Amino acid sequence: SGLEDKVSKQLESKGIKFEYEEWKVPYVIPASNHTYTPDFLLPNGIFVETAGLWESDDRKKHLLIREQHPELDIRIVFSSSRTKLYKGSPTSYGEFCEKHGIKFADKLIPAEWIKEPKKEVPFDRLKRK
Amino acid sequence: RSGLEDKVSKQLESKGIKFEYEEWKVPYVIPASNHTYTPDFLLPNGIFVETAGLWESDDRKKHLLIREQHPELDIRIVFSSSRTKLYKGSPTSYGEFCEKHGIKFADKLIPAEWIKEPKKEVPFDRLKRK
DNA sequence: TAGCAGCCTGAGCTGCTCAACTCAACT
DNA sequence: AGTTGAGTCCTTGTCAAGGGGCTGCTA
Ligand SMILES: [Ca+2]
Ligand SMILES: [Ca+2]
Ligand SMILES: [Ca+2]
Ligand SMILES: [Ca+2]
Repeated sequence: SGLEDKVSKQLESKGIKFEYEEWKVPYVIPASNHTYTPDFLLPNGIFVETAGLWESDDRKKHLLIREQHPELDIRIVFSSSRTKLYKGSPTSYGEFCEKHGIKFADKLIPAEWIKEPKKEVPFDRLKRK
Repeated sequence: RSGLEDKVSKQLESKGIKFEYEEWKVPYVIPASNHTYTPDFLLPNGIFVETAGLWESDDRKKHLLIREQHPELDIRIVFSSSRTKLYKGSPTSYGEFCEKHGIKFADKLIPAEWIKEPKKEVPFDRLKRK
């Protein structure tokens, strides 16, 4: 890479023996707080996230939120649950969801969903606006 | 406002149902995690040199965390251009940031004084090879 | 084998300015 | 004020694919 090519040459220009990318330095990123805003709250108590591109971070999000707010029912309406997780993955968003317990549907919110009976939502645990 | 969002909004109202759109936020934590950083160069002085072109938010935090977590390590930056601003129309240059934080830096080339400096013990004890 | 971490300034043009961008929230 | 979070499938080839692309742990 540009500077890497140049500074390597600039050092050898002075006879000095450098070490290039040999040693790795480990370190921690401390825990942090974040907030997720699901797209839709039906009067059923059902949260609906509309998702087009659905990447690694986002998956973890839904997984963390689920561990962290076991009472919340958050379900995904995919643009296309056929999409693959990443370049030539065998796995579809679909495959991933079912394997993880995530209720999902495609392009539209199904009737059964809306037709479901009311559940208490803990606004206690959430933040408005 | 966005493709499916436009569509599923209309699809609900098509049925009379009153939905709530983006009103409630759900807080959550990301737990601590382990990572590793590989500085570009280790001089025989014991000086670590990172060559940096574009140097963004994450990277700054990296260098700041590593410094908190490995007080013995001397890691300094040779910028492609320390004139670069942190982000769209920031008043701050990578340079400004470095000095305000204690980060020793230079531009395009490793200065002589740097290499000319005397030897320091490096704790390879705390590091990982390869 | 899968899955994800950890990397990475040159064009291109007005010595700066662009690789997306736009509101919200945090500090 | 200044910095960072959080959120955003619709365009380019045979539905599908698909984001930059490579190397290289870690289970
Ligand atoms: Ca959203
Ligand atoms: Ca969404
Ligand atoms: Ca490097
Ligand atoms: Ca570098």
